[PDB]
Amino acid sequence: MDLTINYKSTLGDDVAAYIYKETNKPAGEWPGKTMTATAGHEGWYTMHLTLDNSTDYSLILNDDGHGNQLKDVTLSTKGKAEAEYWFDGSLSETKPADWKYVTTIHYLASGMGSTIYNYMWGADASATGAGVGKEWPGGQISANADHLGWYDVVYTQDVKQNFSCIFNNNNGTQTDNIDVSVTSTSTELWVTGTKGDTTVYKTAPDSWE
Repeated sequence: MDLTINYKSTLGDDVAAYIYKETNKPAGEWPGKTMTATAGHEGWYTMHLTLDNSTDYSLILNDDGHGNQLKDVTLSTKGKAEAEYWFDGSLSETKPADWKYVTTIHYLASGMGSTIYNYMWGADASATGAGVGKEWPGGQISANADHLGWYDVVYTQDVKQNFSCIFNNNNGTQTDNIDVSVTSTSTELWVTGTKGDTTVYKTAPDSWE
């Protein structure tokens, strides 16, 4: 199942999520997995993970394993297919009011020029983003600053609404239909190839780094 943990830190800007159940350690050895600064929420940090839903797990939030670690809390993951938590003083599964569902999609543009568009349909009427709600070729998107050849589109919705999109160069090259499943308030996807060989990754592929 897909796990997302959002933590409002009281331990500084270097924090990690240590997860365990008996000897099983889904987020790695101590201190576990580093939590990244949450886009659009100052003081918040987020981590994503996959794990076996055969059991529950315990969560120890910590300052990257150094001077401070929180009392362990239980994550009720058993049987679930999807789960997102917010920890602000205490653990909760309730999304705060001001939090949107932000879906980020990276596309590796190759042999199709430096003018890239994203054409999107099926999103909620709260949606904001390059392709909302433009006719073909859609909305023009910018290159990723830290990853060469990649172009980013970000679709922000008030609700957890699945949608579909197509990357293209408005000049004869495009991807196949991409069906996006929103699994958290910060879903991230990577896409490669063009029509006849479009691939969608839920985890950063090797071409990302």
